[PDB]
Amino acid sequence: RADFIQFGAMIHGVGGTTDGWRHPDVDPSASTNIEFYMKKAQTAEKGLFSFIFIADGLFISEKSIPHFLNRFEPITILSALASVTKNIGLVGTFSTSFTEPFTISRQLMSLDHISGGRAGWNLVTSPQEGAARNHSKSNLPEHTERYEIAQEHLDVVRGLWNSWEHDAFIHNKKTGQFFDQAKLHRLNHKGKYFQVEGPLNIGRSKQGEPVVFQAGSSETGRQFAAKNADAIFTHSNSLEETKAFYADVKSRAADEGRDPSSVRIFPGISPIVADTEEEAEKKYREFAELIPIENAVTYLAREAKARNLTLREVAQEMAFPRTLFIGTPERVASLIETWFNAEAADGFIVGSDIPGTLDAFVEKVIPILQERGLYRQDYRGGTLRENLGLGIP
Amino acid sequence: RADFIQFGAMIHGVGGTTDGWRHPDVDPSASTNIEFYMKKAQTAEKGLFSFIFIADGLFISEKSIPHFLNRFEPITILSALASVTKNIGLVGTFSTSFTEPFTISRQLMSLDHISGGRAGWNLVTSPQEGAARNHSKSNLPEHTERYEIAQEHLDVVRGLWNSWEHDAFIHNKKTGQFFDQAKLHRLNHKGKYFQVEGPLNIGRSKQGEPVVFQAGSSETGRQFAAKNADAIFTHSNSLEETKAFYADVKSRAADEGRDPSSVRIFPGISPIVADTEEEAEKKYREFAELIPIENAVTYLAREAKARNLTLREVAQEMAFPRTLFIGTPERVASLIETWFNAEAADGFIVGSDIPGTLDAFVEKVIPILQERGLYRQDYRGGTLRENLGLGIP
Ligand SMILES: Cc1cc2nc3c(=O)[nH]c(=O)nc-3n(C[C@H](O)[C@H](O)[C@H](O)COP(=O)(O)O)c2cc1C
Ligand SMILES: Cc1cc2nc3c(=O)[nH]c(=O)nc-3n(C[C@H](O)[C@H](O)[C@H](O)COP(=O)(O)O)c2cc1C
Ligand SMILES: OC[C@H]1O[C@H](O)[C@H](O)[C@@H](O)[C@@H]1O
Ligand SMILES: OC[C@H]1O[C@H](O)[C@H](O)[C@@H](O)[C@@H]1O
Repeated sequence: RADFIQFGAMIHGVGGTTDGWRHPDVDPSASTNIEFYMKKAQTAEKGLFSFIFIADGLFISEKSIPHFLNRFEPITILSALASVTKNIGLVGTFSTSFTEPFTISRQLMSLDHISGGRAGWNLVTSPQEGAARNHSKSNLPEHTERYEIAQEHLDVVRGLWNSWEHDAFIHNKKTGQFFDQAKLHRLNHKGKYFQVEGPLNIGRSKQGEPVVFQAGSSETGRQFAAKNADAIFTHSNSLEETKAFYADVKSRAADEGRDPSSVRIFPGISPIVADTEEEAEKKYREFAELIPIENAVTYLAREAKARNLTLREVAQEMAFPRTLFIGTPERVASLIETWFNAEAADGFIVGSDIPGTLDAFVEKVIPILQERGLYRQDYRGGTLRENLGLGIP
Repeated sequence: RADFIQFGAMIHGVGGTTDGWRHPDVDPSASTNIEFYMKKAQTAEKGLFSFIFIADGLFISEKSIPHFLNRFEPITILSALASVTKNIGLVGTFSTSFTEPFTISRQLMSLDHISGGRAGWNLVTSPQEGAARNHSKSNLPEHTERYEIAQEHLDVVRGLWNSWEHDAFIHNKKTGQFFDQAKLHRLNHKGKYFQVEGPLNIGRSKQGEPVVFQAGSSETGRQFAAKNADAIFTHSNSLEETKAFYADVKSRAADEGRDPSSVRIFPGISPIVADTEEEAEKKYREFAELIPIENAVTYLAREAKARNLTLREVAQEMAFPRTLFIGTPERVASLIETWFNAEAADGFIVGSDIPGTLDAFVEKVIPILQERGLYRQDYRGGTLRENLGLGIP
């Protein structure tokens, strides 16, 4: 593989699970704790991760997971992290369903300027029906319309980001000419979902414009991403389903005129790395055991895994399934390597809900990849595009 | 006066003027320059300013002032500054006319958590008619409706901020009870302008909720501010008009049940402080002279000031009127003191467009006020409410 592998670090505060917070190692306030977020981001930056990633949602109930009940908004925390990090990209989830594209176009570009070219947007059409009810609507649009809207939203957002050319801001104190009037472009969009005259009140960043990520996994979703995205997040249920998605998407991107190396595909994994197989397994177990089994049985009570498993352990493994990427550094490194060479992945988003994981990944797994020529020895540069391998538009 | 005087620092990048950027001392890129913003904020924090202030607008044309053409968005830059500052409040201008209150309620509270209780919102109904056309509307609502909407917006925003009680987040790892279900309040707003079910997905901050500022100067505006605001910005055309406004507003606040010391009134000044009267005056002049007089005459060509002024100097003084707060430290200190004792001001927002001003104010003027018992010797605490003198709701 000509290219290197890449990593992004998802920072999800107190984690993606109903009871993982109960572990002794976990700060149950992590989700609103600036320190937690800073240390993580600096660890990822130490491991030369290309970006940190913040996921997001806009609706809760009292049965939502603890993280979702009380956490940072994405652009605030990324902007804060911007000032205490040097090269790592800053990618954040924003819905096309609720915000005005001007508002968002601005906040992302502003981030991009603050950070000297490290912004990314995880564009998300947004699934929670109750979200509508937090934003003065009755209901979400139906799924297909959702993606129609997103196309228009993005197109406006990208239009605005091109309000100014890279060299518009001339700043001639002698002539009193601040900017070149020819290099300023009014969008004048009057579309179906949005009307936006422009121009945007901030110009081009050291990487041009932020990088687009996209999560979408449906037929519609893959097409959209294949068409519009610089990078795609996907799941990692298995090597083969992930090889499939990769194939399909890189194909559809060719069908849209695009060079497929221009689209980077990033499945999400949460490695549990330890010095021995039995330590890693301990850790898995401490966490899997945190759920009250009473809960766990029920959600089970709506595969063949008679592997000497008791009902309890099967109820537990449902609550908190075990990653393939468990165990020794070389095992984890090796899977990661195999997935890459198989063309299931161009890189991975690393979750690190369990305490120590992110730190252990960076410390033990990265050096191996570096040492086998699979991962760089230092940051390519200071923008998210340089580091990702993408060209400035 | 029982209370001390207070200051906020407006940071306006390359300034509020058409040609001030042309001065040799001015970085014409200041408006998108994170370094500029950081140094300013740290200077203000060194002078124990209660807050920094970022103004904002959402519409431009090619005849807009250079700052407005290309600058940071407010919540991004405040969030960035949050991580490099320790006690100074972080106040930002946000319109009620375009954003959804959930979006904003979140971003402000998130800021509040990041900063450990230093957020403020300058609530602004927003005047630029073309702004509507950047946010998929034909036109602004008429002025009165504008303030009806703002009342609902704010009320929702404050409702959401009360989604959780200060002690809701119990975090009992032993009992598996993350939060107290009784302490979680669904807003369920179905108003005229907005419908918002809630609850907000982030809870109470170390100062409860952010502080409300408000600029409004009309009959409607004063009433609104008097009713809703923790602090009010106003102009400083003259001592007497500012005494009037102060009077009127503190009065109307009594008419709304409120203790008027609970409302803090902050006129905006841009002092030009120097070691001698003639140096300060030089500086004024270098800047006033930057405008091409050709421009300057015209805007004149639609007072009695035969003060040996040539037409040129009158055209110039229109372009860039001279502050009362020009000259020596003790003069500036003394005016500031007189305005305070006259009850025109409880504090001031300090603009510092001219290079050195903010630095000179902090260095030369503050010590005098400190030394005459008018200004504290250190920060009262770490929240914007402590420092302002306000109680947590
Ligand atoms: C790494 C990764 C991150 C995701 N982050 C979010 C998120 O932040 N917010 C959200 O609403 N959905 C998120 N999703 C879920 C997607 O919305 C989902 O996988 C899928 O694409 C559903 O959309 P579709 O029906 O259009 O394809 C994420 C998915 C992946 C795999
Ligand atoms: C210190 C100060 C800051 C202001 N900042 C803004 C601003 O950031 N954005 C804006 O649109 N108007 C701003 N204004 C202008 C107000 O909108 C204006 O003074 C006035 O209240 C007009 O509103 P009204 O007709 O409702 O009273 C500011 C005013 C003052 C005095
Ligand atoms: O809040 C709900 C959402 O937010 C999270 O951040 C998740 O990653 C996403 O899959 C979920 O839909
Ligand atoms: O952008 C236009 C607006 O933005 C500025 O930040 C100003 O303070 C405000 O008075 C003006 O209305």
